[PDB]
This record gives sequence, C-alpha cells and structure tokens, in this order.
Amino acid sequence: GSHMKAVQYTEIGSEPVVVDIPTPTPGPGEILLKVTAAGLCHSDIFVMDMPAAQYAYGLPLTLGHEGVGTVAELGEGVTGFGVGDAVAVYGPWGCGACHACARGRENYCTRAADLGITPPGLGSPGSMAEYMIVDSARHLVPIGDLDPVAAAPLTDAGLTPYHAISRVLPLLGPGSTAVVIGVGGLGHVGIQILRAVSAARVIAVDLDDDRLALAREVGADAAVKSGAGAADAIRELTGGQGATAVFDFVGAQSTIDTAQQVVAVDGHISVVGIHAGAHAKVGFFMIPFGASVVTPYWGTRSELMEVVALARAGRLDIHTETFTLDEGPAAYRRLREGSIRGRGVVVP
Amino acid sequence: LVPRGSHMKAVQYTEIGSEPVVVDIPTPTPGPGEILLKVTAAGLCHSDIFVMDMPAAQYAYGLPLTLGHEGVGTVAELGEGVTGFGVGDAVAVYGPWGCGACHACARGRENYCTRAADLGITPPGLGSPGSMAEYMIVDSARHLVPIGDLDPVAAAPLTDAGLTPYHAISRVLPLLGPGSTAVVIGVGGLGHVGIQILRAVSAARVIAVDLDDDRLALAREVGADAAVKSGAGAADAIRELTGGQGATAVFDFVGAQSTIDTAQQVVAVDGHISVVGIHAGAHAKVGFFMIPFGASVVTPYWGTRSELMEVVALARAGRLDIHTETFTLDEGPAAYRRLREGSIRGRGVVVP
Amino acid sequence: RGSHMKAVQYTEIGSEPVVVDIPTPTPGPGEILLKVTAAGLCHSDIFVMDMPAAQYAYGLPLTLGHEGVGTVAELGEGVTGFGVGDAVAVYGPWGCGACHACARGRENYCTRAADLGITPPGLGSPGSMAEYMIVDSARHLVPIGDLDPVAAAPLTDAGLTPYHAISRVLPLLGPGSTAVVIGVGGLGHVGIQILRAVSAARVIAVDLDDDRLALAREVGADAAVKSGAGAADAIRELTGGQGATAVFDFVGAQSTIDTAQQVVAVDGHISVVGIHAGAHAKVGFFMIPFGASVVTPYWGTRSELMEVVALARAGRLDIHTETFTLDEGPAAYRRLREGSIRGRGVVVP
Amino acid sequence: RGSHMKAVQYTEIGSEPVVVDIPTPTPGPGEILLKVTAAGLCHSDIFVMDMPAAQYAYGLPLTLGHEGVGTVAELGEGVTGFGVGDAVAVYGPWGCGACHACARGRENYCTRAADLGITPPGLGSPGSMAEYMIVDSARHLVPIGDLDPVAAAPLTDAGLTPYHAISRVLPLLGPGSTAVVIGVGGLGHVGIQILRAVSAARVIAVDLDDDRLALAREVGADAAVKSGAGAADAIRELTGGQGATAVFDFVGAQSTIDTAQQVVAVDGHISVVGIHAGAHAKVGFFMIPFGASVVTPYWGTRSELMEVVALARAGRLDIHTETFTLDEGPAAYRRLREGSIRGRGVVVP
Ligand SMILES: CC(C)(C)[Si](C)(C)OCCC[n+]1cccc(C(N)=O)c1
Ligand SMILES: CC(C)(C)[Si](C)(C)OCCC[n+]1cccc(C(N)=O)c1
Ligand SMILES: CC(C)(C)[Si](C)(C)OCCC[n+]1cccc(C(N)=O)c1
Ligand code: NA
Ligand code: NA
Ligand SMILES: [Zn+2]
Ligand SMILES: [Zn+2]
Ligand SMILES: [Zn+2]
Ligand SMILES: [Zn+2]
Ligand SMILES: [Zn+2]
Ligand SMILES: [Zn+2]
Ligand SMILES: [Zn+2]
Ligand SMILES: [Zn+2]
Repeated sequence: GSHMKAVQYTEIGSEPVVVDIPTPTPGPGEILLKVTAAGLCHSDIFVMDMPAAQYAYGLPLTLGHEGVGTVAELGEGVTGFGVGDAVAVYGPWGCGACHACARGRENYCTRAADLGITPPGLGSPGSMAEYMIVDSARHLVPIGDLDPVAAAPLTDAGLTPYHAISRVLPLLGPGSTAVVIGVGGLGHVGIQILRAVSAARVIAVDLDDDRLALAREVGADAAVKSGAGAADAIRELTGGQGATAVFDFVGAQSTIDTAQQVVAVDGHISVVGIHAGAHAKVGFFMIPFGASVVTPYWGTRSELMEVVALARAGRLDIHTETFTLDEGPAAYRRLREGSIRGRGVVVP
Repeated sequence: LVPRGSHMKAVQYTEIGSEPVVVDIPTPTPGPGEILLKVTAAGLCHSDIFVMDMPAAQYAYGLPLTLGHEGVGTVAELGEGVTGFGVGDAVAVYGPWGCGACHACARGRENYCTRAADLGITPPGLGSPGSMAEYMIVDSARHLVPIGDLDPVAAAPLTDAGLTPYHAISRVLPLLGPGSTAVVIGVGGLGHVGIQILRAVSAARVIAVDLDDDRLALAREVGADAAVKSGAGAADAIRELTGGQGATAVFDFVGAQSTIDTAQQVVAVDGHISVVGIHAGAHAKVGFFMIPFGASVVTPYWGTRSELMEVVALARAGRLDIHTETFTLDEGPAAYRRLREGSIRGRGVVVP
Repeated sequence: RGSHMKAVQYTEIGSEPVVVDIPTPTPGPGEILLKVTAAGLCHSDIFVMDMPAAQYAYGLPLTLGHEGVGTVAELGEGVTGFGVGDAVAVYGPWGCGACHACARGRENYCTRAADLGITPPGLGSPGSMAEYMIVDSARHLVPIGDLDPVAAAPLTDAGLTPYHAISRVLPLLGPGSTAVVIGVGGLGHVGIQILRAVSAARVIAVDLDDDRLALAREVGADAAVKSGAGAADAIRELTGGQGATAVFDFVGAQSTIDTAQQVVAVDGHISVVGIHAGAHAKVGFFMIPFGASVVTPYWGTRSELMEVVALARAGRLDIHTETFTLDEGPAAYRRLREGSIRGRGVVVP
Repeated sequence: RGSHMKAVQYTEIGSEPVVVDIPTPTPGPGEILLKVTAAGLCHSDIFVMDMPAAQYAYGLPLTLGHEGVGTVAELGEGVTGFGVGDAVAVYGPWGCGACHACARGRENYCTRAADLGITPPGLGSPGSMAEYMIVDSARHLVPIGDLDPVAAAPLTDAGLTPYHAISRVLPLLGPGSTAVVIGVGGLGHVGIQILRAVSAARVIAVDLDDDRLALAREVGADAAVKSGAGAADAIRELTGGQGATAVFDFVGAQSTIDTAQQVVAVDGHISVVGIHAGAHAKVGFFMIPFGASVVTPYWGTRSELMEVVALARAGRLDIHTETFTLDEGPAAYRRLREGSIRGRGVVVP
C-alpha cells in the first residue's frame, strides 16, 4: 500500500482525526513495522491539551507511544530481526552514545533533547497507524507469541511503574510496605509488579470503590479511599511506622501531600502521575529524614525486557478494551471521560 | 400527501430576509409546449441559502418564489402539441434553461446560453417556480430527461448534486488518465457525488479534503483513495501523498478563499482548478508566479443536457450512491434550517 | 574553428551585459554544436537581469539568448538525424524528456525540469548570443530549411508563445467566434497573423496608440479600439453586447486583465501571456462569467514550433526585425530596456 | 558479463526458433544495455514466423521478443536519466523522434521510421528474448518501479495495444455507451479491464469459447455473446435497437468484422486490432452506419505505455502468465502455437 491510515494530531485544540498519509519506507538502520496494537494513555490527552506556546512536537503528529507490531521490512544493514518477528517498541529513544545510554538508561539520555531525538507519538511518528518506523534495532524488544493487545500496554503502562519500583526495589523486602495511590491504568500494573518482584505489603489508595475492588484482586493486601482520611487510615494499617515507599500514579498535590504524610523515615516517594504544578516539598521537618523523592521517566530497555518476561510468565494481567483504527479518535473521547476499563488499545 | 384538487402546497421565499413558508397556491396548468409534472422528489441546495441571504438590492428572482431547482417527477398533464412523453413517465428536470437557439444551446450547452439573461429565461426555483411543491411546470420537453424506475429520492440530487460535479469533471476529463491525481475539496452534497463520478469515468487517484472525521470517512466510503484534513496543513498533506508532484486537477466544492488557496498550492503544472463552491468574494489569483504554468482555472456552472443524461445512466448502472435525508413538504422550512447549520448528512430531499 | 569565441554575458547582478571572449565549446556525446546565425532579443531578458541579488537563480556568468538559430557545426558522439550545415532552430523550454508531460509532447510543461535543474538556453544554460552554442539533445533542434535565420529567430519565442496560447483553445475559435488581442507589439502582432491563418475567428485588437491600432488593422484585425477604462464597452459595442470567445492579453497588466474579464464571453477563455509582476486574473463567482477559463501559458511545445516554422515557410508569418552585431549586443539591450526597438531585435554573429 | 549470450532466434524461413549463442552486445553512444528480466511472447511472433519465404528480403537472423522488460546494466556514452539497476519496460514501436508525429508523442505513427529502417525490437531489431538487449535511446525505456517484471512484459503489447485502440475514441465511451469486445482471450481480456478502469461504458464480450466468456464476465464484462452468425442479433437484443458505440475487434477475421459493422451505432467506431490477412471492413454508404469511423490502430504511444504501467501498479490490470526459462523459449513458442497457453507466456532469462 502506497498510503496508510493514521490517527494524527493536526492542529492545536482539535481532536485527532483518521487521515491518509504515505506509507513510510525504512532507511538504512531503520525497521518498518506492521502495527498490531497501539495503546492510548492519558499522556496523549495531556500533550493534546497543551496550548500553542508549550507544544513542541510538530504538526501533524501521528499519535501512539505504546506500540507493538511485526517486522515488515528491514532497512539497509539491519540484522537482528527477521520479517514477521513480533516486537514491542521501546519508547524513550536516546542518542545511544552518552554515559547514560551506555549504561542502558536511554530514558535518561543527556543528549536526546539537544539532538531532537523524540519518542514515537511524542515528536516522532507514533504507532497508531497501519505501519510505523523504528529508528534503530536496539529500540525493538521481542515478545514471542505474546498477544499484541496485551503487549502494547506493557511498553508504558507496564514499563513506567516497573521503572519507578525498580529505582528502590532493594528497600521493598519482607516487612516493608508499599503504598500505591491511583490503582487505575498504571497503578493496577504497579500492584501486580510489586507482588511479583517483591514481598512487600501493598496498600491500595483510590477515590473509587470500583477501582479499589480490582486492586484487591491483583494482590493489594488493603484498600483505602483517597482523601483527607487516607493518611490516618494508612498509618493505622501500619501502626505508626509509615510506608517504606509511596508510588503516586495520580500526581495531584493532594496525593503527594498524602504520600509525604505516610512515607517512612529513609523511605521513598515516586511521583509518577503528572498534574501540572503539583510538587513534593522536600525540606527539613516537611518530610521524614532520608525519604527521597523523584519524578521518574518511563523506563530502561532492560526493564522493558523484564516487563515482557513477567507478562509471558503470567504475572501481569492488563485489562484492555480493543478499538479499530477508525475508532481511534472515538477511543480518545472515551479516555477523556474516564470511561475506559483499564487500557485502550487500537488494533489496525 | 394525497393529491386533493386545484391548489397545491409549495415552499416559497416570500419576503426578503425571512424564512420560506409553506403555502397553498393554485395548481398551474401547462400551456402549449409545456409539461405539468407531479413532483416526486425535490432536493435542497446550499445555493438556496445563498439566494435567500441576498439583500433586497441584489436579489433579482422575484417574490414569491417557489424554491427548488433539484426536481424529479412524473408527467401529469401534457401541454398542447407535446409528444415524446406520456402521462406517468418518470423524468428529471434539466435546470439551467436556455433559449435553445444560440450557438451554445445548439451544442446542448444550454447552461452557457448567451441569450437567457437578455430574454429573462431563468431556472425553476431560481427565478421560475421550482420543484418544492406537489406540481411544477416545465417550459419545454427538451428540459425533461427520463429516469425510468429510479427511486425519486435518490434521483432528485442527480439534477444538480450530480450534474454540477459531473460537468466540472467533464471539462478536463482527458487530463484524468491513469497516473493522474484529482483532489476533491469538500465531501458535502456535491463533493461526495463528485468522488464517485471520478471513480466511474476516470482512473485518476482521488484525494478528498474536509474537516470532520465523519466527512473524511464518508469520502473513503464513497471511493476516495485517500482523505486528509482541510486547513493550513492540507496542501502539505496532499503533496505528501503525491510525492510532491502536485495534483492534476483540484475540484473545490467549498469555494472559500482558504480552499482556493490550497488548490493553487497543490495544482500541477498544466493542471486545472475548478471553483465550484460559492463564497462571495473568494477568487483564485491567476498570474505569473502565483499559479503554476498552464494550470487553468474556471468557475463552472451546472451542466449540459447530455451530461445530465450521462449522470442518470451512471445512477441506473449502480455507480452512484447518493446519501439523502427525506423531508415532507411541511418540513421544508425546517429542512432549510438543518441545511444552514450543516446537520444534513448528504443531500436533503423533500418528498411531496 | 578558433579555440576562443565571442559572446555576450550577464556577469554580475544589477549590471549590464558585456561582450567577452570565452572558450569555444565542444559537443559531448548526444550534444550538438551550432554556429549561431541569429540570436533574438526579448524583454524577458530584461526581467531576468532585473532580479535582485536574492531572487536571481539562473547562475553567473550567463551567456544570454533563448531565441537561437544556427547551422550544425559539429555532431557529438552518437548524434544522427542532422548533418553538418543543416539550418535548425533551437527549441527553448528544455525538459527531461521522460515524464508524462514530456512523453505527450509538452516539454514546456515538464514536471521534472526544475527538480533536475534543466533550464532553457540563455535562461540558466549557455544561450545563443555567441559565435557558437551547445544544444543538449537533437530533439531540441527543429529544421528551418532555407528560411532566413534573422526571420526564424523570433519564431522560437515571439511566434511559439502566442501560437501555443491560441492553440490551447483553438477548437473554440470557429466561424462566428470573436478573439480579442490586447497589445499589438511583438507577440500580439504575431498572434493576429496566427489567428487569421489557423481560424476564421473575428479578431478585435486593443492597444494604446493610433499607430498600433492602424498596425492591427493592417495585419488582419477586423476592428481595433483603444485600451483603457472604455476598452471593455468599446469591444462589446462592436460585438453587439455578446462578449468575446477568447481574450489573448499580451500586455498582462492588471488593467488589461480587468478589461479581459469584462469582455470575455460565457464559456470563453482568457490567456494571460504578457508578464507584469503582481498582475493576476481574479477567478471567482460574479467576478468572471460562468465557464470562462483563465490560464498563464508558458512558451510552447516542440510540434507547435514545427507548425510555426511551417507557417513562416508558407509566407504567413512576418516579424519586424532589427539586426545587431555581437559587439552591439549590450547596445541592443540598452535599446530594449528603453523600448526603442521596433519589432524584435536579432543579433547576428 | 560474458563475451557471448544465449538468444532465441528465428534463423531460417519456415523453421522453428532456436536457442543460439551470440556475442553479448555493448551499448554505443546514446544506447542502453539491459539485463533482460522478462520477455513476453504472443501470436504476432507466430504471424511473423509464418511469412512465406517468397516474401522474404532481409532480416535474418532475428532475436525474437517485442515485449521486453529488464534492468539497466550499462549506459552508453552520454545517456542520462537512468541509473544501473533501474527496472524499465521497453517501448516497442521505435520511431525517428524528429517528425511531427514523433514530436506529438505518437512514435507508433512515425512517418520516417520505414524510410530510415527503424524497426521494433523483436520485429526487425534485436529483441528481448535473450540474456541482454540493446535499446536505441533512453526515450524507449519506461520505468516500472517495483512492478513484477513478469507482469510488466505482457503490458508492453497486450496492455498497450488495446489501451491505444480504446484511447482513440475514449471520449465516446461515456455513461450510457456500449463497447463490444470480440475476442476476449488475450488483448481483449486486458481491453475489458481497461474499459472498466477508464470509462463507464457497458462492456459486451463476444467469443467462440464459453470458458473465455466466463472469464470475461469475471473481469468486468456485463454480458457475454457466442461468436458466430447469431452474435449480431444477440448483441442488438442486448442493446435494444440502438447498437454499440464502439466495437473493438481483437480477432480481425472477416466474419468478426462483418459482425462489427452490423452492430456498430450511428456515429460509432470500429477498431480492427486483430490481424487476419486480407480481412477488412467495407466502409461505404449503406454498408456501414453513418458517421461510424473504422481504423486499424498500431500498438500505442509512449505516454499510453506509462498509463498502462500506472494501471498495472494500481492493481487494475491483471493477465495470467506462465513463465519459461530462456533455454525453454522454443518450448514456450511450441505451447503458444498449439494454443495451450492461458493468458501470456513470459520468458525469464
Ligand atoms: C514524560 C512526559 C512529561 C513527556 Si508524559 C507524563 C506527558 O508521558 C510520556 C511517557 C508516558 N508516561 C505516562 C505516565 C507516566 C510517565 C512517567 N512518570 O514518566 C510517563
Ligand atoms: C520573463 C518570464 C519570467 C515571465 Si518567462 C521565464 C515565462 O519568459 C521566458 C519564456 C519566453 N516567454 C516570453 C514571454 C512570455 C512567455 C509566456 N507567457 O509563455 C514566454
Ligand atoms: C507484425 C504484425 C503484423 C503481426 Si502486428 C503490427 C499486428 O504486431 C505488432 C506487435 C504488437 N501488436 C500485436 C497485436 C496487434 C497489434 C496492432 N493492432 O497494432 C500490435
Ligand atoms: Na483546505
Ligand atoms: Na462474431
Ligand atoms: Zn502511555
Ligand atoms: Zn544518550
Ligand atoms: Zn444548486
Ligand atoms: Zn441559448
Ligand atoms: Zn524571448
Ligand atoms: Zn519532463
Ligand atoms: Zn506481443
Ligand atoms: Zn518520427
């Protein structure tokens, strides 16, 4: 096919539309994938709600940074995969040559911004299209016979909480407690990860009893309703010792405040969710001694392989709702109104 | 609506600036050479809105005016001397009446009659009584085209929604061979038919341009090879699909200055731009280094009689799928309100 | 044949052309070397040399002359179809020869020439204003037989360009049709001759001078009226109010384009042939009659140039010429700028 | 490359084609050497090889193959426009390139080719049924991109020839028109697909074989009629009493031409594309409807070949092919002679 359907963000303030664009051809070192599943996440809405001044990803933009597909054509000199191999796309592309990239932590590449290296669906053409280009073979991770619909969320919904947990995993030994705030998209996977790679007790925190009920099924040992009573409730569940780690996937100021009120001495707060302006206040007597705080970014490539390994072993169960490519824009309206059970996935 | 006597219901423009109204007016009787039709379907056109929005100083079609220049019906009464049609024959109304005697008319191109203006010959619904009524007069048998057993609702838009794009395409059809690209701007009442015509009478690649995801999907449904969003990025998106070579012909059914601007930015050397949609003041700028060499531009008008016959032949062969919404005569004014807000999917059609 | 040759070149922006001594070119494979017998002057050369430093994109130094006629001097490797001594005219608007437009015989509308940097002689490539010139391919040579080269040089542009413009709508110009010619200078004077030879259309001329109107009548215009605000009414006066089938605007000013839009007939045509930067037709509803198409044509096709040469060889095309030597080249361009050349200037090396 | 190559040649009148070794050609200036990727064969080759020895004057030996496709292997001196590796189809009816017909983009109707001895490859010049082939000029190569060469080879004749015949009267084939196709095995099979792609004409297929008529319906024929004395009555029955706008007779027998004259419409057209020696239409008053033109078209133009390639690459043209190796060339011609090839045989060296 000389052209292909793609869900694109074409102008500021408008809804994404299904438009026809040229089918890309892989240059030297590139790989062309036939997309088999493309995930939607709230970060797409956040990007699409940016005003004209702040948005810096160029228009038009093919959406979709949660991509999985099969190798369709290999660019010149690309060995490592064969036509038909099922692969997941590593999102946070880096330069590959800086100290951070050499350590595997391409998500923390120190030259990507200066060089204009952007992830697919966030500056580079995304996965919500019949075909997509991947810049390099090192940004492809094999998935074997993993169902592509289940695999697509793993590239962000799985990778991002996995990285946040991995940053302080040595603290989550037996006897530790991990608090998960927001047990929807990412927190649901975070709970499953915590139970798989650690023996820590998991406390779920969310506004909706519906979300709390599911959190208990996937391993959460206790559930608390979000609000002004959450802090007291969490400490009541842990005596007065606090939570070794708090993974806030909401990112609102109120949830960060709850995290700072319950984190243990020498603990950790991970601000994963994004609410513009929300921030933790790290100062003496405003947070326990030794309790570190960070805003993590996506994850490393080796962590993506580990997330795939968890899924192939039956340890990650991602709730998905499938959509057609033509249903792409409709799916984003569904995501906007919070009417999607778990994760939305477009199957071209 | 069961026929009931010497008066008929009609949708009329009666005073400047007001909405049209349904009225019970006398049923006309055909004079010698004329034909009385029982109307079976009357289509709504955006040009009706343009006419009804003209100020008193500009409007020159007389009041009251029975609206509707998109008419099909059945022969009800033959005027004196009229042979060639029998009572009951299903016919489509050729709209752009001409004098029939000038050089243009002698070639069938009555839409370009050079004497109609001087003689006061005006089309039904645009100066003469239109088809949005139970009955209508047609001036001459040569302005009737048989439609056979075609469904009236689907046949009525053929007289303008089909005929007008068909004529614009026909003007440069020899340019639209295999390997050519035809750009269609607008997938409304006319554009969604133009796409189908291009697929049926040419091997050109068809790229549609519109705003709504619904319109772009409609374009693909009716046969467009590709569809892109209108606006500032439309020109680049088209040239991406053409490999930067430019479009052989651009058919602009919107006619806004921005869409004409896009047409000039994508038209190929020696190509064509057809400005079909009407926006007052909007115009192409045909000058050196403002448009590619040899790229011609025209504002076409309706179509020829032989073209209308060819449009009916396309419909009877199953090559035209006209999207319609049906209204009653009493709903006529409400239908025009729907047309104003652009909530009519395809073409609105009144069925007496 | 000497190793050096005389030529006239545009050498630096904003300055006048100068006479120079440059190496005589040698034809590579596929090319043909001509001994120039006449090189025509054209106002388009002034337009090119008036481009500011930034806007000019035709390269320096540039041997001028895009109206070239000569005799075959040396055949490049593999070139047949012409023999040494054959008198040929140089087809100007070189194309790639391989795109759909080129394959249809419309090289002037080649869709690849710009991308490939293919430019006409004298407008990017070495022109004809020199003792010798290189032609890239044999398909850009047209035989002229024993036709006087001074007469043939203007045919390559002054004849080909109006001929193409008329040819685009010739089927409209049957008996009873009317063709309006605005401007009876170089191209319009030839345009009238063409219209009389290939059609039975009534020709009405429009110009600004009593002398120009009288010239128009002499070359076959049935009527002539003065240009200006009253021009449109004056034409409609002669046509009985019917409007003109086609309008060929060889001036191209905004005022003449405006006139053309006021006189063109329903389902007619307007050809904007003259070049005035910024002037353009306004093609929209209520600003132009229904069905009246408008185009800016470009030069002409190769088969059209053959037909122009056939008209001239049959005694149906005459173009007033003034002759200059190569040394008088820059002088002739001074004359061209100040509009003091009657007809077309031709340089004879 | 090796100093010699295999070629399927017609070396003696009345003989069968044989695989012989001949020197590998080298491209002179302006020429292109192709490595052949596909060489189609058709009944025109059998007709040529059936010419009696009494009519033979010159031409032997002849490398067969006028339906050639290949990749550029070596560029002659001065040739630009293609690079080594480019996939190209060979335009068959070579012309002089300088006459009016050639300049108009109708080299198939070149008026100088016969006098100059310019013959098509495989029909007077070395054909494509060999490891390598010479093309005289770059303008006789048409790029095909990534189109399968085996699918491209038949289109150089089985596609181009019906496309040209239809194109000659395409403006007549509007909605409401009827096109009759006599002989739907090869050229007519592609002609049916062309008619459905470039027009809205109703297509009536006429043939002797019931299986070929079923295939005709599958590729766009609206009706099927048994060829014979009753075909004219059956065709009229299908069109009322109106007749067919155009009749494309790919058989060319006297009986089929007679049927064409009995069904063509007033002001219609009859295209005699197939060849049967001595068969002809009788164009005279009351022997054919008024205004119905008759012609024997020849092959097609280069721009038409580009359009045929465009149709094929868009998935709108399909002909069944059976591939043979170059060593099997004679076997392919044996199969063709006994009429057991479905679609088109293609030789792949
Ligand atoms: C990092 C950006 C500011 C560009 Si965001 C939040 C609009 O999404 C891109 C990566 C997707 N994702 C989603 C949720 C959380 C995170 C995270 N904590 O890294 C990342
Ligand atoms: C000087 C220009 C920039 C306008 Si130009 C590159 C189009 O002139 C040289 C091409 C010859 N010629 C001269 C006058 C008019 C025309 C025409 N109307 O075709 C063609
Ligand atoms: C040498 C032959 C006398 C057999 Si002849 C010119 C029919 O074949 C040429 C080869 C192409 N082709 C095939 C069939 C018909 C036509 C045509 N109608 O031109 C052309
Ligand atoms: Na637009
Ligand atoms: Na027969
Ligand atoms: Zn995401
Ligand atoms: Zn890096
Ligand atoms: Zn209308
Ligand atoms: Zn008239
Ligand atoms: Zn000139
Ligand atoms: Zn070209
Ligand atoms: Zn053949
Ligand atoms: Zn020739």
